[PDB]
Amino acid sequence: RFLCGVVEGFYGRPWVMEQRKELFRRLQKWELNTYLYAPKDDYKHRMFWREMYSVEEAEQLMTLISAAREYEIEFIYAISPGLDITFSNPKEVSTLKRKLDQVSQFGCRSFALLFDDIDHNMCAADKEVFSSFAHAQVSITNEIYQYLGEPETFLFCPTEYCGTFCYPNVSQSPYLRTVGEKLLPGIEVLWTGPKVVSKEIPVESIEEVSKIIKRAPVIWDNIHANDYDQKRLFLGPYKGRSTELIPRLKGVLTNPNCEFEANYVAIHTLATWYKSNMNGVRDVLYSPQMALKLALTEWLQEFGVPHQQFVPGPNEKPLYTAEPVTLEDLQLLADLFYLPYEHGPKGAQMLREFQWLRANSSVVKIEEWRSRAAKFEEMCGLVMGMFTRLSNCANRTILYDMYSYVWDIKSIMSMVKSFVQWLGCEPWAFRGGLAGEFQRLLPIPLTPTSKVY
Amino acid sequence: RFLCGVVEGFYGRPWVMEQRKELFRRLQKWELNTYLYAPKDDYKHRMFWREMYSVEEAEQLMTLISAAREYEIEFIYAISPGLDITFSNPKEVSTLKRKLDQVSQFGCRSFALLFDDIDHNMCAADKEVFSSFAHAQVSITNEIYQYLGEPETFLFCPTEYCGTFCYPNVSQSPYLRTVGEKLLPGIEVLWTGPKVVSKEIPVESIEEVSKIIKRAPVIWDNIHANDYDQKRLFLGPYKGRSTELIPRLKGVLTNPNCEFEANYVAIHTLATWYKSNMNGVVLYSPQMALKLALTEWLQEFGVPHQFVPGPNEKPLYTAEPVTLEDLQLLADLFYLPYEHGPKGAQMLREFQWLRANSSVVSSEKIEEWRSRAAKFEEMCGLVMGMFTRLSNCANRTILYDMYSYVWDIKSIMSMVKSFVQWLGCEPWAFRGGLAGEFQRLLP
Repeated sequence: RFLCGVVEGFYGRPWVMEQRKELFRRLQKWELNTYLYAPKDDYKHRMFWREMYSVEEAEQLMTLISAAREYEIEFIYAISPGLDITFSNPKEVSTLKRKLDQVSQFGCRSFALLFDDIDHNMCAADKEVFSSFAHAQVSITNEIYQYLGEPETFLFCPTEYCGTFCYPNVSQSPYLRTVGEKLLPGIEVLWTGPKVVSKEIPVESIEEVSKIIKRAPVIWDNIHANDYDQKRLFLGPYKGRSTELIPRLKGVLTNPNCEFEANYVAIHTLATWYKSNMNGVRDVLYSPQMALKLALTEWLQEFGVPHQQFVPGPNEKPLYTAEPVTLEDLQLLADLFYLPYEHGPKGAQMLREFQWLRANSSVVKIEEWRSRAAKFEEMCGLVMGMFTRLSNCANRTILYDMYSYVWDIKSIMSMVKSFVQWLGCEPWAFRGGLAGEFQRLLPIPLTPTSKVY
Repeated sequence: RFLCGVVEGFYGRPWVMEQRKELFRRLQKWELNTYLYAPKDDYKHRMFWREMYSVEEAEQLMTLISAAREYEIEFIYAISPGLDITFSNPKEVSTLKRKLDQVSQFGCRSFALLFDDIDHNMCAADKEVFSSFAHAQVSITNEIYQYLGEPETFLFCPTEYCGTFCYPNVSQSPYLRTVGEKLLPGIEVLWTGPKVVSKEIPVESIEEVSKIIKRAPVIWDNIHANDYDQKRLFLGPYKGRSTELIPRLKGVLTNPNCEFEANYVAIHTLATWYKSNMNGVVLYSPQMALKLALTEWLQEFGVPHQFVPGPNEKPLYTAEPVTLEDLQLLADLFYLPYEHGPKGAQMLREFQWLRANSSVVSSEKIEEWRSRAAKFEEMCGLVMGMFTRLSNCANRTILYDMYSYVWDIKSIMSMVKSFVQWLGCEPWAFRGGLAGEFQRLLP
């Protein structure tokens, strides 16, 4: 019994019910089995966890829970009360019981309590009743678990949910010590690896945490999360997680990009990873690179399907619209918007060539630069081309989710191509807005120009 | 007969029908009068300008146009055939006609042909039949104007639609020459100012362009457009156009932020500015306009679209609601294309006179820093407060439109405070991703 699927766990605009239903169809299609409801800014999940669902809301939520059952996806309802629950006070404990009970009555059999991204410091009243913050959480968590009839699936997300968040370290943490000791064994605990966005999740590090928490965790994976940087998007493949974790884990629920349709590779390649060693115990079963090609290939079919005879002569202007998206276009796009700690090859290459051309620009040995520049201008040409043919695609829902990303990168690669062309011879200037002005002081018939568009 | 309202002419996710209908409500409330439908990436407005609306599509357009009549908004339908049209071919010219006909059958009196953001180079067969790009645009704009029986309102957007785009100069341009000449006089012309995004539109520039087009232009104003920078939003006020423009102009159609709910101030202050001097041949103040607009907007925050703690117990996270100081700071952080708001620049200026003077913590010029610093750590806490209060607001529709901008600025000020707290003692290294890494290597 391995929970593998998607947690809608992120900050910002939640996915709508139509998307969540489509999400279940995709998980089924790819042999995943689990959905964790936890949109940080779906107001009744956290901010207003207390408030019960309206009549309209309840219909929508029942239908969804129903849709989950229909597609064989475990539906896990989470609630996030740590911002302002008074744990000691039993009327609050009663509200939590009421909220969850309404949902169970919507058909939900699986639940979670999430205590991530909250202050550690308690209120007077709670300290008089609880030794530690961890004590309080484990108290209601166990109370709720028991009150809901000890369900096959109940999840707990610690406030110390990655390596860096443990004081003073993972293995000697008072918080986790208490959770591992006091939290009923039937409950599962979520973990996001060594950091919030773990590059790698080494088996050594799961071994460690499993000991302090006295059970195998469910990964809450933020490899493909993009809520924390307006400019970023992650289309690279699942990576940095050995198939040798599978037997040493209870599950992996990925918390992907906000833009629903950008998560084809993200969920696809997680399914490939899971399925590659589904029944392992304890020869390379999982290749990120292969899994990526495998998913981009599948994804590509979606671009020619809608939302969800005039040829011009040899002397007439050709259809802008003619050429459709290619695998090569998506292979490039994915390399440009790859993973949080790594660009795809085609993307790194470009940066490495530009870095070089900019260094050796002085030369004005010179048939090298003319030649390298050329090859770079050509690459820049494929980015624009890629943007151009995406812009034309029939699946306008996919385009709309990605538009602002691809517009950005094509527009920047354009200024860069300009800048190389000029080495061999508007508000693109306040760029980044104020956020960027602050950020740049922290430590780390002529063809036109100032064509903004 | 002054066209003032809004054009949906930006790149990316078009607005949906519900939002368009609510726009007409707001335009009518604020006594503006026009809507120009020109979403760059609505497939059938441009990329696929030749394709007829489906039946489902048509009913939605009919219902929308009807909604405009009922809110007393003039609905202008634009189409954009620049990228692929063989202007010389009359099968092509027919295709355009059959398509503008379908739209008039939905109840549309008013039209536009847009030739913005295309390459100024015609195909072989087109170059035989026309002498210059302008001639060809004008020929079909003229033929279409007429066919439709000289609609009261019919617009033309020139390829050369701002100062800087005109080869070689505004007043000396062969393209504008042909336009002001051969384009029939009933047809109105769109113009964005000196630049694409224009910081100012001087009278002299309008008088100048007026002369070469031989008519008073309609401004397509891109002041609050935000489709050209992922991280930018413009909540600042209409500015850099004098009330003295108005009688020199047939209209102003603002083309505002992609995010629908962010365009409250951007449209409301335009409204104020038109009211200021509806007829004529000082009166309009940016800052006062903004305050009226922000003070109206805040009402929308508290309305959609319990338990009380003992002082022993944990206070409601949700209690304090969004204030007009919050919106005032927010707008200053996300002001205008060429200028940050007062409270925005203040915070930047301080952080730059906190970084320079930082090795002064390594006795009269220490008491300065440590104070100026904590007066800035506090100003940072004003940003992170406005976020948490916004993120608690009842109107989630507005929150979601703003969310990621708001999350960004608070994230950065959180880190910039961390820095100031440290200069006085995880993924942020690939900040901005690849595009980011390239932007840092440019000048």
